[PDB]
Amino acid sequence: NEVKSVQPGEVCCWLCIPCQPYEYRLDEFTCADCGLGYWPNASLTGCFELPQEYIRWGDAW
Amino acid sequence: GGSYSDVSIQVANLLRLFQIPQISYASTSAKLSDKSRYDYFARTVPPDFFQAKAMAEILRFFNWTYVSTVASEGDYGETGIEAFELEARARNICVATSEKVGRAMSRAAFEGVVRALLQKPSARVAVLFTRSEDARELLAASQRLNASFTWVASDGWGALESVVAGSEGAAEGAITIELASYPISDFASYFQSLDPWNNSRNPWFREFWEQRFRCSFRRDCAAHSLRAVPFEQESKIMFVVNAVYAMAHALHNMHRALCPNTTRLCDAMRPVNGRRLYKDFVLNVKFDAPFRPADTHNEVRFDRFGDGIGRYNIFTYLRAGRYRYQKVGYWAEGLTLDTSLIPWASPSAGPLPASRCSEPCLQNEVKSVQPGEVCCWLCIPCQPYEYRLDEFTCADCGLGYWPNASLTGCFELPQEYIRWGDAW
Ligand SMILES: *[C@@H]1O[C@H](CO)[C@@H](O)[C@H](O)[C@H]1NC(C)=O
Ligand SMILES: N[C@@H](CCC(=O)O)C(=O)O
Repeated sequence: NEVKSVQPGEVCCWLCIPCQPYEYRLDEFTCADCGLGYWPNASLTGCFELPQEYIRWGDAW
Repeated sequence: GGSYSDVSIQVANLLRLFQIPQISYASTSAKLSDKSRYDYFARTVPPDFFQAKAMAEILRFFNWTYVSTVASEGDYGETGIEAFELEARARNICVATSEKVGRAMSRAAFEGVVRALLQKPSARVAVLFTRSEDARELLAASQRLNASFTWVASDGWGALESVVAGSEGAAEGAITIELASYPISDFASYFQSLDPWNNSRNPWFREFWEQRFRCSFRRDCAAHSLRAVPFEQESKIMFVVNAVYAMAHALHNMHRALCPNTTRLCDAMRPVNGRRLYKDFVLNVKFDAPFRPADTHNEVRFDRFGDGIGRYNIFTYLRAGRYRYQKVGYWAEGLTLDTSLIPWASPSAGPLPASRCSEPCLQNEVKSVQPGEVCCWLCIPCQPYEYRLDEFTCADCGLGYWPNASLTGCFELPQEYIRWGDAW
């Protein structure tokens, strides 16, 4: 879930930066956000549509 | 003898076996100062230990902290670049890339060296510590590929017109270093009177005449003369004369010590020994430098390592529409230079050329460097409720507090209530 931002002057060394919960990691160095109503896949490379929620009969309310 | 440091070192290794003294006039490598190995060598020029200081201080003056270096393979270039890298670290200057030039390099190799410099576009300043031919070829390669750098060169480039012939566009604006010297006036009238018909003792003069005036003795060579064309004296004429006079004075003092009653050679001096002349007489000479201008006080002498004194002049290359070299300052235990003479350093020309790894951080951001990185950094923004305490610290403003516009202080938030005028 983290992305790499390389420090200039040292290829080996890098900075790990965590991504927001709703963003997904498209490439090694950057992560993009899924669209509204979509949530990042467990791979953090895609988007799975969010289920539509409503009140149900079996709820305690 | 000895103009290139490599030649001087190779010759010195052989001469120490037979105890023959040697005085150089243009070799400035630092390796020759080790008297455990070269125990019969002296020179009238300073070592390259001070040229690195002068170059590094020139870079510091202009705030150029990311730089690339190019060196020539051999003793001179390698030792000079090592000294410069040591001196540069001391001043928080970092080297983006390092290149080397071999003894046999083709044009494609020079173009590859030029392309390798362009990989790091942040470092726009190239530091050359190289021989003259390598500098000429590198300038030609840069002209071919339409590349632009700011050159800082050592005395190998010096102030030769041959290096920048036909590559004026690429060489414009460069800064070079030369040994401090003056021109002697008898040599000008001596040289300008020479012609191949009377200067028969020099076997190499006719070839030079043909190359210079573009003629062939086999005829049309007698129309030309060296007086009609202008004469530009080379920089290190003074040092050759000084070396010859130093050797003459050493022999004169030795003769005065060993043959007191005669002016002709005596039997004691017949093989002129050789360990004695260097250990006693060569290193103890002191006299007025000949043919010097009357105001000056230059003297000829050697220190414990048989070296000279370190003073340098600094030049820039500019366009007047002819091109010319212009002196802008000097270095003798400290840099002095006039920025009015440099064109790109003048006001109304524009911003100064820049060479740095990282642009400064913003007002609200903080620098983050891996431990021990003095040149490069990363900007990390502070939290909205935190104020920049110093470079690497974002300090929490406090509860009920907001950071100041300066982001270096805190002010209390106004309270809220249900005012008499609300819709509620
Ligand atoms: C170099 O930077 C220092 C500090 O900002 C500044 O005082 C000086 O004027 C600068 N020199 C040049 C020539 O840019
Ligand atoms: N000092 C240079 C020689 C350059 C010159 O001849 O002026 C060297 O050690 O190679």
